Amino acid sequence: MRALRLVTSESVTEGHPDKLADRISDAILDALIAQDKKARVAAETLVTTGLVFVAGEITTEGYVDIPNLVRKTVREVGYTRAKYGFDADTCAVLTAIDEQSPDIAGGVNLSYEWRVLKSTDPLDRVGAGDQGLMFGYATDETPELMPLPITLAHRLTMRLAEVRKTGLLPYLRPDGKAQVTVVYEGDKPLYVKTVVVSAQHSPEVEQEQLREDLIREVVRQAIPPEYLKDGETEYLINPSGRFILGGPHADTGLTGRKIIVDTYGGAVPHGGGAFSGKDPTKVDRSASYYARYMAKNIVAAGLARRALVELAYAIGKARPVSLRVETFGTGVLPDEKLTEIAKKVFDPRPLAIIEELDLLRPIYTPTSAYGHFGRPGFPWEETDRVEALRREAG
Amino acid sequence: MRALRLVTSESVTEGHPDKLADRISDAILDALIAQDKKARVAAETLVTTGLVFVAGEITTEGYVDIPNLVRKTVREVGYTRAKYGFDADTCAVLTAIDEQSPDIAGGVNLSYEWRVLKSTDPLDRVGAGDQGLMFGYATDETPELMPLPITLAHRLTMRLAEVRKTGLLPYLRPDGKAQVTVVYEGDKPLYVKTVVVSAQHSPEVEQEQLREDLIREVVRQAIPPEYLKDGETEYLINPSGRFILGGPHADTGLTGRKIIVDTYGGAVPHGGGAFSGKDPTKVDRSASYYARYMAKNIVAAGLARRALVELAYAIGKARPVSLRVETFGTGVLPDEKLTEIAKKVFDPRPLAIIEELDLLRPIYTPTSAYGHFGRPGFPWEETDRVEALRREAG
Amino acid sequence: MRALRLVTSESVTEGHPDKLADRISDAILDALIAQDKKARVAAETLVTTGLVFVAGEITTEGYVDIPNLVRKTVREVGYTRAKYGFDADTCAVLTAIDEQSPDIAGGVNLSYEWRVLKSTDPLDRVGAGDQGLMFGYATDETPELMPLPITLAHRLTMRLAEVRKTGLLPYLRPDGKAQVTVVYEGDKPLYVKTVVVSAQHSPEVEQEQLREDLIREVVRQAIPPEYLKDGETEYLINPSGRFILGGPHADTGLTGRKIIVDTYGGAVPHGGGAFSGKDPTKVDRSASYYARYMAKNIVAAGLARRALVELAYAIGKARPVSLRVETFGTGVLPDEKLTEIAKKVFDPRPLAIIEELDLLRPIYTPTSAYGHFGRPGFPWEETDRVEALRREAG
Amino acid sequence: MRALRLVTSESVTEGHPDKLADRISDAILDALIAQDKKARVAAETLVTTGLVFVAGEITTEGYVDIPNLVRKTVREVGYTRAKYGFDADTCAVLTAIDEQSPDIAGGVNLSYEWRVLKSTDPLDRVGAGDQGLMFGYATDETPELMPLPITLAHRLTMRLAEVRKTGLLPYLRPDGKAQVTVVYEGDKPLYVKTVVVSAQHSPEVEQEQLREDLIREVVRQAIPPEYLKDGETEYLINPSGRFILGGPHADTGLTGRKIIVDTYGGAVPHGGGAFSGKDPTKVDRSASYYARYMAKNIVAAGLARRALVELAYAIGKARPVSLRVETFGTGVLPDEKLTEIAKKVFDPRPLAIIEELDLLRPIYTPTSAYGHFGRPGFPWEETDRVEALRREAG
Repeated sequence: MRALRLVTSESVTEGHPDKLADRISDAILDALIAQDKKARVAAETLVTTGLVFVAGEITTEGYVDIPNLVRKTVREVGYTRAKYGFDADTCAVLTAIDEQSPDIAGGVNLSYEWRVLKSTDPLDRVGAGDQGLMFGYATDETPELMPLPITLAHRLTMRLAEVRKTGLLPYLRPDGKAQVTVVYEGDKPLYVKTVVVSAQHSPEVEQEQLREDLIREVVRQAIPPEYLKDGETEYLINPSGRFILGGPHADTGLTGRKIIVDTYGGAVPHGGGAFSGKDPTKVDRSASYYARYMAKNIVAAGLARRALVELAYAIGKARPVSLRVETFGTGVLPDEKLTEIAKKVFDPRPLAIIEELDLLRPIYTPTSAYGHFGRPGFPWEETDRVEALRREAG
Repeated sequence: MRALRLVTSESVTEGHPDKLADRISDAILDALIAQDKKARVAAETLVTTGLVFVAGEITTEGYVDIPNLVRKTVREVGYTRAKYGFDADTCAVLTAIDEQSPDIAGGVNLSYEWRVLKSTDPLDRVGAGDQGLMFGYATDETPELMPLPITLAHRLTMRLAEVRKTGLLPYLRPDGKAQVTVVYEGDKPLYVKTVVVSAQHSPEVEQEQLREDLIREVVRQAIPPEYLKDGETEYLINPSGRFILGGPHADTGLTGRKIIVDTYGGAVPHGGGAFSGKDPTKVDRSASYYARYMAKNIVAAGLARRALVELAYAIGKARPVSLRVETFGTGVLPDEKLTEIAKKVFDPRPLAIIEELDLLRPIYTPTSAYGHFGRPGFPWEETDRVEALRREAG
Repeated sequence: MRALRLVTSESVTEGHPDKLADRISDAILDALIAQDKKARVAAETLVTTGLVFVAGEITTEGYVDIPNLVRKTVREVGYTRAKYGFDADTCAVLTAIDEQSPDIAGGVNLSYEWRVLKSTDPLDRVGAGDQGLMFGYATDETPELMPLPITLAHRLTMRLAEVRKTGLLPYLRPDGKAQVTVVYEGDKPLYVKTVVVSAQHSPEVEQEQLREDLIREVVRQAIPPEYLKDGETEYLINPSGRFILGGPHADTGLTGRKIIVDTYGGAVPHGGGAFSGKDPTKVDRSASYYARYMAKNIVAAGLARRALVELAYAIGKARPVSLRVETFGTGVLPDEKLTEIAKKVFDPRPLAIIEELDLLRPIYTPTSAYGHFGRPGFPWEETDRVEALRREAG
Repeated sequence: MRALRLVTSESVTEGHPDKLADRISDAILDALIAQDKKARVAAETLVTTGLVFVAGEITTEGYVDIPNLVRKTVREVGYTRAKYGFDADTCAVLTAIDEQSPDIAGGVNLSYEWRVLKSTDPLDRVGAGDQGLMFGYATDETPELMPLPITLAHRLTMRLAEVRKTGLLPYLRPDGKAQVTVVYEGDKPLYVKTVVVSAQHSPEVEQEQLREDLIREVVRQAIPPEYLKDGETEYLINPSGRFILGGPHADTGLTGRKIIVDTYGGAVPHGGGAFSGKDPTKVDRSASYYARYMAKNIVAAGLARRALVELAYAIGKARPVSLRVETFGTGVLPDEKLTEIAKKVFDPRPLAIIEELDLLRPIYTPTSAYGHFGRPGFPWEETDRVEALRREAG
């Protein structure tokens, strides 16, 4: 129980090509929802040398100027000069989007329980567009109720971005990676064994001002003091040689290729779905959000120390084929009872999720980097079902 | 031990736009490696209406005709007529690939333990190209030593492909999905609560002939009769209405958007890496394969009923930052002992992995669908270190 | 003069890939200016296997959904099934347009005579966007006041299109070409020495039924019996073997690669400008139309049998650097007097042209095939300046 | 014959996006012909912001790396920096080439006179791939036997390129235009009325140093002093305001959109065909070259002062449907006699042309700018048929 295990998780900055594609997809989604709140979006972004390629499907009654939005989006993460390896003013923007206003195409189609079963229930009205598997997780290791490794990695990359943006370390460029290996004595994290920060930078800086500055201004700020131990914690700063060129020129970036960074950083299983570029009617996003919501409410209410909520949807069906609650020996009550408690407290049907979390708003661009979970100001991070859960449990 | 839990997993056929992208990427990899086995590949495929768009990076002394290869590849999976929604003969094939002759670029750069630590060890020479987190899994629930739900799902989609290909059900078209919800009594699978198959077909056929044909020719054959139980198991065939148009026309397909389908179907955590389009020097692929190799060998050797092997790599480093073996109370020995045994039996450095499995061969197209694991004839599915493990165990 | 000359001219149908690109480009222009009358468009279309690629520059406060417009446009010229080699439903549509409101960008900046000379004349305010040389032609050999060879070619391809569209020859497909070689009495045509018609067709029909059908339903209708001479006029029908596959699949199509077909078919010099995809502020288009307008009016007023009008523009300048009129010995008056008469009757400044012909209307899609000149219902084909020219002449 | 007329012609520099597309196309053609001399090439290039798009069809089995070749080609023309808006290193290169080896597809198919007529003549064996109309021109106004205005225009843009490339005027950027209006006293050019140079430049230089530098180093070097008259010749330098922003970023460039600049600058009719990206079996190129060859030989032989040679081809036919020679009252013999003399001296069949001019060599890149005609060292500029013509004439 006191045994020692090494647990590793990682994050990338907003300037990473994969994350840049995610941000582009979600920026598109946000603009569309800003003009039309029932807009249906599946936007995929490919990012590569000299090029942004946006493809996918859109159903809306608004119009967004996509190329300008894309260039705007590329500018926000910092690719504004050619020397950085990518430049919003001079790169090509390619569009292959099937855009339909809902008069053409159709409205969202009828669920199985409406069409084959003949249900009059209005919350049954929207079925899952696709087959899906979703996992939500919460644990009291951290104040945000998140696993610590992904939390620390996210803080590292987030801070790495902010020291660049505020001008404190102006030699920094957008691309970046951070990795954290934490020592766990059973379920309790003790300290960080290894921190790795890879930061894109101008050749003006040399490795030792780079290392000292990143350790002092990024690592020690981003990682709580208790977990950093001098002489035992190993700090690796750009261990791969120098990192002058980064972003799209170096590598091809795609929407939905950072789904573990997006979620729990390898602490728990994942269902395979990607978040960005998808409107809330895609259960891949909304049901995962709802799963995080359920798990976080369950843990915050004191019914568990660790909770994993699994949702699964059959295509065309509003109601989940499976709902499960897992407490790895941490539950106040048996897991099955916790499961039924959850079934009565929560409503995992798509329309119900959308209404309960108020998902039809342009709120998704900030999720595009640094994780969808563990951050304040998101609907699925509000623990407002605590007392309902506590009363149902007793 | 007595309580009942629902476990859901799913698969897609080779005709799925995501999986089609995967197959294109791996076909490119196979073709390149056939002519040059020191070839370095990161090929990403976007698939959409009328278009295959291939981007990424390629180092070779070989030449592969990408459009001809793409069209051949689209043909194999069955998209040969416009009516199916995609057609190998008439679609556009776009290329944006940075192709490297090793004359330009360089050889792979020196690892951290070579450059910074001063290792003369040749197995230390190649470092992880990128930071990574990898999970390998095995369990004795099934003969393939894989979790049952993903196994059943894979068998469903695989066979759904084969009845189409043999002409047995000649109205079938390439796209398809299968989902399985299995009832678990704790650790033991009992029976399938729900089977869902969505199959693409010509509209000449209607759903009750479809239901009868798919239930008898796909479900009861692909799933062993013990897990099919009369009166309790529900069969859903095309619950989403009908499936006439499928593949790229309906949806955009991207490389590496089926990573859970590729692996364990949600039984265990995932590290986020995609397999297809990447040569074995990318640890995201080769180390995941190797982790599977270790776990499968450990379980097959009788040291555990279930084994999870975790590998993690720091960028530029040959040696893993974490290596862990977890048996969920199933180990013959304590997990630390099993870990030490694993470290003595296995060598998880990148060069060592490539050499131990001889991964530099054109063997990767068949991995593109129906799972990278649980299938015979792949180097990482060979349990040939069983007796070494048994000797180390005692 | 009694000596015999061979004069050849040719045309293509609306289904030719070059002409398809022209039509796509002009359709975009029409849709944009329909919404905004000062919208600035330079739209270039590339057409190839499975792909329509739209690039160029757009300046507007309107929105046009390019992919649906492209698909509708492709449907109109007849590419509706894969069998034809191109299909509106299944092809890829790519967009790489710099689209700007004048929100950034600007209205056209001030002309040279406004900025450097200080002209207060509002018709002087818009200068030529580019350096240019323009030719307009008219001749009384045909009723449309056009050179006969190009006229007969246009009539041929137009009729081939018409027998295809009405169902008279239902095996015909969109692509087609026609060539005419005429025997000349120095200057006036006697008869057609050779007619060549290449028509795309289903492989069900064969060449002697194709030959009879095309000669009787296309050639003899489109060419007046006066010019067809038994025993001397040679009919070549598909001399290249069968024409099953056509359009974008056989050949790559680009905007502005049929400029001689667009104009006079080689009777007179050309300045190099393309028409399609350009709004009327591009003098390459508007000044050429206007040149045709002047020449046609000059011939219709009886001042000449043949008239060639030369315009030349310096970049940034509203007023043409040269205006010249040529009657190849056919003028009632000396060529200089015709020139000064024209200078008094006509105003070839860009804004002046636009207002005089009312060019800011969605009138350009029908111009994309079968010639910009020689057809009724176009502003520049209106002979409403006849009486003014006649009074100036006397 | 004695009247005074203004004759205007124009040119663009190699950095003009249209001309850059031409150069890329021909660079592709040249590399292919270097590896395979029977290579069949139809390469079309689109050039725009952040993008070079190469499409078309190639039948060869040598191999050329298109992106590398494209970037080299963009570099030589001077686009090496982001501030120019376009850069060989950072732009995306897209390929949609219907590549083929002649094992698949076929060898060139049989000409009409082989397949339908039964000719054993080997020079009849290759027919025209498409219908075509070609014009060749020569006149003794200049030593090169070219019309003077386009000659001067070409010399201007060429010199504007060289003063930039060599560093003489280091503030210059690649894009540029030149126009010349020449005073003709009937047949004889007398002097240049107007020269307009529009040159792309950095904003550090302003208009009066630009004007003096271009007039002194470009205009006066490029135009012989005989045609320049101080006090009557007007020099306009960048009359359209500043020209800081240029190239592909300002305007979209396409292959074959400068065909009049390529040829005779508006002196004579044109057939509509484009040259660049096409191998010698395309009569659009080879027959135009051969027509220039014939005309130049006729003029150089003293048979005429000015000669216009028209060729026309029916699709699938080796032998021209029309051949015409016109001397505008300048012929020693009547134009007819000149025409048949031309028919016996020359052989305008495609294969004969290819052999007579030795066209199967990588010689086409230099033609991509500054005119295909009037330049030394080109096969079609060689006057080696003079004495044969003189003897046939007597």
